[PDB]
Amino acid sequence: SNPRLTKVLDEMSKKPCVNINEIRKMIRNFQPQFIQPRNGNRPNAQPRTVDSFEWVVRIQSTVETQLLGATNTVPQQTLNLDISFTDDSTTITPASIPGSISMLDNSRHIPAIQSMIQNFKARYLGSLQDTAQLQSPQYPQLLAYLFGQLIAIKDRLDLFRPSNPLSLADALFGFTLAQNARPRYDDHRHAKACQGPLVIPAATNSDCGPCGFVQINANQGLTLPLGACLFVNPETVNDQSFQDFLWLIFATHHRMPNQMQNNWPFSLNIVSTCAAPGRQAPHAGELTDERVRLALDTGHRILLSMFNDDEETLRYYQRKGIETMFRPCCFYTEGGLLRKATRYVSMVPLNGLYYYNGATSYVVSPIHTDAHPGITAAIESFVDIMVLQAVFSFSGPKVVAAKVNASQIDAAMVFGPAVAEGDGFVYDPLRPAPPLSAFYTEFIHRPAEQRIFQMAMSQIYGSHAPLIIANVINSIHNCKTKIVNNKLRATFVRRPPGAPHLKADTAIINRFHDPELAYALGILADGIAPLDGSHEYNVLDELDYLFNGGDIRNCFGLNALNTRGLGQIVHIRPKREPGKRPRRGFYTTLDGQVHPVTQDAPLDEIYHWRDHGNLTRPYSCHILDSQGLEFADVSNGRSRGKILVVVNSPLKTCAAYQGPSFAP
Amino acid sequence: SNPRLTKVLDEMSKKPCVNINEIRKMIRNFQPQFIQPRNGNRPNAQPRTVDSFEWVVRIQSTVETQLLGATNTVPQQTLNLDISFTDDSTTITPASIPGSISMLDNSRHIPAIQSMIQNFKARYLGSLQDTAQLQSPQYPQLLAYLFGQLIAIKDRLDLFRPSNPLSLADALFGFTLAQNARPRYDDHRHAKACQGPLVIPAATNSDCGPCGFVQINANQGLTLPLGACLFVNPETVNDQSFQDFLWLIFATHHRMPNQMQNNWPFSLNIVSTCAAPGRQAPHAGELTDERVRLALDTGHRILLSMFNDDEETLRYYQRKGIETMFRPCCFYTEGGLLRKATRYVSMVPLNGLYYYNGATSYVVSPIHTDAHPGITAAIESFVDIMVLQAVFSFSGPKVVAAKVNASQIDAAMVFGPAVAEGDGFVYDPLRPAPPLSAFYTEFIHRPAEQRIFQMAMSQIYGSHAPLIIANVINSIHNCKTKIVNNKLRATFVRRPPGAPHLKADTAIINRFHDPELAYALGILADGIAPLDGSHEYNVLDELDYLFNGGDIRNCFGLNALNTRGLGQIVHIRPKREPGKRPRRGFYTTLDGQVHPVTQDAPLDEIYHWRDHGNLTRPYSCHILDSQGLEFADVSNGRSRGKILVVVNSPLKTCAAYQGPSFAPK
Amino acid sequence: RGLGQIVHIRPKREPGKRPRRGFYTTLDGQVHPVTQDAPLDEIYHWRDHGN
Repeated sequence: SNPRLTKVLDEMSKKPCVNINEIRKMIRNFQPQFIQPRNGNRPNAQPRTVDSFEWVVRIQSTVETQLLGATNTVPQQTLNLDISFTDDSTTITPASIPGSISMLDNSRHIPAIQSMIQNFKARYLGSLQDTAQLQSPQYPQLLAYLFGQLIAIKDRLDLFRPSNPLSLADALFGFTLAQNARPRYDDHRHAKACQGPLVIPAATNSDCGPCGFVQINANQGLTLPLGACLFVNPETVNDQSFQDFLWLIFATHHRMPNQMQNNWPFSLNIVSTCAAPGRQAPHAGELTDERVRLALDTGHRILLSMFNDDEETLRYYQRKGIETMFRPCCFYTEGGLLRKATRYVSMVPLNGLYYYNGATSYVVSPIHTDAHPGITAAIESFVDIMVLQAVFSFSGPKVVAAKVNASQIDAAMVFGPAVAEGDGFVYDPLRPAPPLSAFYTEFIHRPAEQRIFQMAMSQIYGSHAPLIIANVINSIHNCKTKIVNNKLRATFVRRPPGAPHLKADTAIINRFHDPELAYALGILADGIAPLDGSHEYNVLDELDYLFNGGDIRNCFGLNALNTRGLGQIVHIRPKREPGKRPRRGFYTTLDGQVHPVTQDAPLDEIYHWRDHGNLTRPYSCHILDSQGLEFADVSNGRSRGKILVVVNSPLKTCAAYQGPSFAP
Repeated sequence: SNPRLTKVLDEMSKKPCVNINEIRKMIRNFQPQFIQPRNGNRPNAQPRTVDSFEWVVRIQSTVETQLLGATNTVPQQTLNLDISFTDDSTTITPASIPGSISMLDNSRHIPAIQSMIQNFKARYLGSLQDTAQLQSPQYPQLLAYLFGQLIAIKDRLDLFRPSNPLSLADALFGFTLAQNARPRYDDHRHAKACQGPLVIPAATNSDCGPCGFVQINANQGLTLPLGACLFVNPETVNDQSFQDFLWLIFATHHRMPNQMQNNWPFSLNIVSTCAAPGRQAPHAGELTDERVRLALDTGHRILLSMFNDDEETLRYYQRKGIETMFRPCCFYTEGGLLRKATRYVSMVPLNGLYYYNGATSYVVSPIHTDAHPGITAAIESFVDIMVLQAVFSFSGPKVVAAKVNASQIDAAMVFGPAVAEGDGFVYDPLRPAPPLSAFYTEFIHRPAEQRIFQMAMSQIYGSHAPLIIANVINSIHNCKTKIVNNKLRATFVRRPPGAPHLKADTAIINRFHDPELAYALGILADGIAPLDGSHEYNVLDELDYLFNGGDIRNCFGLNALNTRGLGQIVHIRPKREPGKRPRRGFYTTLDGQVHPVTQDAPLDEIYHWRDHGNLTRPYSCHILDSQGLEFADVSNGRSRGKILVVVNSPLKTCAAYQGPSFAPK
Repeated sequence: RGLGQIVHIRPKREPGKRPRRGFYTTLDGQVHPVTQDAPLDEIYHWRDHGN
């Protein structure tokens, strides 16, 4: 029955959204150019240890406009797309909704191991089907997350050359570290890595490395352990690469903080027909780069085999393991609201039965072979948040304010027609800041946003979308972040103490980054026009639409002339239309400051705003409402000019501007 | 087939009653102007411990009448409301009726709990996958009641600022106490609170603050304990404020009377997936004001999540809990009993399965942060007691009198006009007094004082009406309070156990406080008409309306001149029947005497009633019967003038004089 | 003399389109607004010369 939603769904159906594969393909070979700290500049020589948690790899992107039929030269602006580079956070949470985490079927694994046991004349108890079903289900999720974390550590330590590196393994096993010193790759305030050299478990009778080992003997009882069992052919257990991979995972799991080493035990047990090779813990430098590369390759082979040869869920989990190191930064004052609310992945302890006799599918382009896995992982997350922003900002800007007299009056007290009546919330500042979860949970579950978010995600991903939708719904439904009134200043990574209060104390909780990036990527874009090419503005009507609550970002003429004209091109005067009592026209800004307009004056003397060229804050919600105003031009018919805009971003993809929208 | 009933229903439809949000909006945010003991004056400095159970914040409000034609000016009266603010009382009873208490639905606590118990649970107890055995009763009531009691403690300490203060936590726990001495607060004759310093329970293996703890891990076992289980993520259990909130709730639960403590055990116990954080047992000065406030906030969030995010019943139980220590104080010498029979909330021992992960909602102004919640709870109660008053009085005063050698079979004698046949009972005095539940129940079941109650409460509260209604009815059914021959003297909290005696040995059992407040607040009011503006009065007819079974309060034409010179205005003569027979006339007062009138004489020495000003007892039944009177006038005019009454009260609500009523036009 | 407890001012009770708030402008420029029901004595509070 809703017309607007039907129109949007029809348009989305007619113009399909860009498949994820293009976005993956267009980043596999991207060479970063800037590794400066977010705030300052790179010092002469790199430090010896990753300490300043402010570094960022900057994907520069430039936009400059021109006023056709004029001699004005607007300075070029800069779409600063920042990727956090040294900062640790957690993306694991044991809390799932029904579709959040699935159970990979053990259809092709049980028969093979059954036949193996029968062939080697091992006396087992009970048909393996029911014992598999009840004793040990099949959740290999964890072992991919650790792999992603390892790749992320490698990438981080690679980009930031710490002036005398050792190796992937020498900075990971903590050789020559004081009992209180932190690992080289992660040494700064509020890190998330256990400190000191990691300690190998004691050498027991039978060991295939850092995990237990059980061999199957002809005419001999066989009993499985309690964790996960990975049957392998004897040709592999004696391989160097396999054991090196196993050791690397073990090391990565004993470095994550102490308290998650007792909730997600890294339990595994290799089973085969060899003689227990025993653990051979590498001690001195003996894991050269080529050996580590082989280890990673064999490891990915085993992982892909465990996932029923899916390579899509595996890629998703491997990525979700990486954001723990690489995150996409915000581009607004009150940021860290969307990313902080969509990061968690529901998980279950690792257990079940596996079988690997030989690889079957040859993944051409795995994650770990990309030019820089961190960037590739971060960009996919950026896409997720972009779509989420698109769905959220479907019916307004969703403001939240801190008015002291909050109880005395209800909502819609201050926000005029601009903020859709129903999306403005307030809270008195006497109490602590509310929980963002409260607002977002109510936002997501409305039918209008649900029925569109589902379609968008399905178009982007496909058969594998439902996992992502369920997981994001869970995460947003489970977030502890508060809407703190402070500001971020957009020149840091973590909120600095003593920062000033927000603008008008009104946080806006849709924005995460400019929609021009979404347009370029070819993904769903919110109701903002794409500043792409030639435009034909008309300052009068354009300006009039602004004072009805519209976003200034949709007004090209004003932004172009913000300080080069508009003091000699347009005037503002009260409306004298009827014969009734004359009234002083007034307009209300965001903070409820009713502004009167008595004597007609040049526009620049009535309203002001900073000139960011043509990249202004999209949803700034400048003018809530205005009544009784007229706009007359005082230039001899040169207020309807044309402008040109060029956006040569380096992350443009095939579907340049073919993505859907709301206001084409 | 009841003209009065249909007329009143139509009227109430015409002018809807003000829903409670206006009352909350008005009262939420004013501080009391002055707090003093009910009888006397406050001392120079407050003592160490609240020990006199009379301190009461009061709310002045006056009436001034003004008119020309009288001899001298009329002195003003002081209609002030009081709040008990110190004395304790029980409010929790085990009885029940259909709607008295309801069980919430665990339709959004079972999915998550099952999905979190299926995975992290040793793979040798079998797969559960049934989602049908997790069906324990959901009764998360008592938690809110304890929360309310805690808020009440905080407020009572704040209002009556004692000389040497202590941290709310320190006062509540009471580390530096004596062997069996009372807590720093609530130390007086009527105080009922477990004395002595509070004792932390034990040093067991699995501790998580005051309550039990069970974990679900592979190398463990799982067995849900019997009480309530609050399944939370490992993130919050290791938090700080949450632990403090648990300690606070436990602390307030062990100060209830020992017997009531045994009845309703504190059976909460938490289950999670991480190592048990040992009990902290704060002492000396660990908890402080801001930390306590943070704990309160998180506790409120927890409780809201437990209530299926209802927040209207949550506020109800929280109010009812805070009502054990604040409550309106009656205003009539009768003894202030109408409240005592409406104060009970049914309850059952807490139980169920609860999961808590986030917020799911944000309430702009919860009760616990509104500048002295005690006052707002007390007034939220008063705004219901007044409605009950209005409904009972819908028929008549409903007196109960005492006569010697009354028939111990039936106690229903007709008293005359102004008292309908149903009401107006009688009882022998020398035997124990009646139970006062043998009248109210009979009152609120008739289909005239029922539908009115239904619609009025519906308009006041809306959807969450039934619960209140049902509950109050239950309170009436089992109330042990009894009628007594004594007075409150208007400067007491409880009857002084001496020998106060009734003026007429009778008791009017349907008046609690002056209806003027009811009119001002916009709630329903009956009978008595409002007095705020100019009025046309006809003594020659108003007085006639009086002697045929009225009450003076409606007759504001008389009180103005009661002793300002009504004497030489009107005469009463027996009767001037020009025919059958010249008989003489008489009137009967509330007592038995029937002193008669024979000749013309000034009115001032035939009735001669006490003059309060323009605020007389509304249901006093000054005259019951009178036959054969004329009320001649003795001055041309001078009995058809005007009068102006101004009443200004600080609690004027938003819609003050736009509420329903059915007082004579 | 007591106009306070005689009349209240409230923003508006429009039963339909939108609950917006109201304000008044004095001879100076300031446009201080009114949001809730409140006594008149503290919203305007003009100097009293008599009649």
